[PDB]
Amino acid sequence: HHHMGAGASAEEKHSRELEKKLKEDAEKDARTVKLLLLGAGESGKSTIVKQMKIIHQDPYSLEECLEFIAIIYGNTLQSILAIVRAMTTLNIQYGDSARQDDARKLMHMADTIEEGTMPKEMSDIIQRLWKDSGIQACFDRASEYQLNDSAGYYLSDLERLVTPGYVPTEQDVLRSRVKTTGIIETQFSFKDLNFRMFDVGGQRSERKKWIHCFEGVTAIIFCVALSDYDLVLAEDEEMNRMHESMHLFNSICNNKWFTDTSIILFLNKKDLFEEKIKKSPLTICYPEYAGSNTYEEAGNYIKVQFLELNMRRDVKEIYSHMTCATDTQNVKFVFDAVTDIIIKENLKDCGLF
Ligand SMILES: Nc1nc2c(ncn2[C@@H]2O[C@H](COP(=O)(O)OP(=O)(O)O)[C@@H](O)[C@H]2O)c(=O)[nH]1
Repeated sequence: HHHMGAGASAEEKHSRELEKKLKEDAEKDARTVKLLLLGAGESGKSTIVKQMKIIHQDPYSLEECLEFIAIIYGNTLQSILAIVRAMTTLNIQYGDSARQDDARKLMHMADTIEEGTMPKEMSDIIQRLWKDSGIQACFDRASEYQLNDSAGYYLSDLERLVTPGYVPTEQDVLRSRVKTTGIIETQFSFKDLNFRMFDVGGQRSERKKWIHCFEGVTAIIFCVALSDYDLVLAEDEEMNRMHESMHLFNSICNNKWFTDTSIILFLNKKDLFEEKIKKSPLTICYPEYAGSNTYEEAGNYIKVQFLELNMRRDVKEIYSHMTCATDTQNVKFVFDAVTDIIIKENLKDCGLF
């Protein structure tokens, strides 16, 4: 009857009490889900993070959207530049000799102008170059050199991007690229769950092992660029880019970190692969490959090759998905599915009321 007084028990409980110690019961957050984003560089880790914001967080604001303009220009510049350098590297002829002096004037401008800026004289040079048949012949051969996968996407809409008062569309943002070595993080809610997602870069460089001691990691999301199978190695390294991604994934399953962690394979860039597979045989990456060179069988073949690297017999623990990170609708499906696997396999006791 008396709340501040008390009326229960019999000389068992005395002195001051600690139910405000049982406040750590409220600190019990099993609705917290930590995911590591691992994978080679340029495999789509950042893009996934961006998507998480677009889909579950509030999408990018107009102030944020405008902060990409400067990276989106650099991205475009860097891209045309890469093509132009490959004109000489692959020794490809300009469609119209006159376009050769534009390309010379570009090297000049690029080295002078302010990083992130796209002056009208530059974009005109770039717009012509793009329409040139030489550049286009060189563009189709992007596989023989280092080219942003977003190069085309941007150079196709270059005009739309230099019209004053330009606003980056969600896709544009999604297509941008900013190399980092450290860790990008993002926190968002979904399904009454707080998600903390960690994008871990510098895997081919440092390959830090402290990542293991990270506590509370529900699942590992490992990205692979499907469209990397095509890239020829001038490195002479034992394994091209596809087999390099495999060597990185091999040490993710090979590593016997015992905290309960599901691993999820994102075979990313399925859209670009769908274009490549018809032209470039999957035998380029796997010579033993007897199957046909089509999206279904080749994609599957690659998936297998990755799943087959599974060192520890992970009892119902290797999940995989063909993904297109820049495609929101797609990511919304894959992440729905991932969540559904998380909540079941790593389940807190069910509420049931
Ligand atoms: N077409 C296509 N482009 C993608 C996809 N994922 C990423 N990209 C682009 O590929 C480039 C490299 O991706 P990024 O996230 O920067 O790679 P990171 O180095 O792993 O962070 C960027 O220009 C992205 O816009 C994808 O699924 N499809």
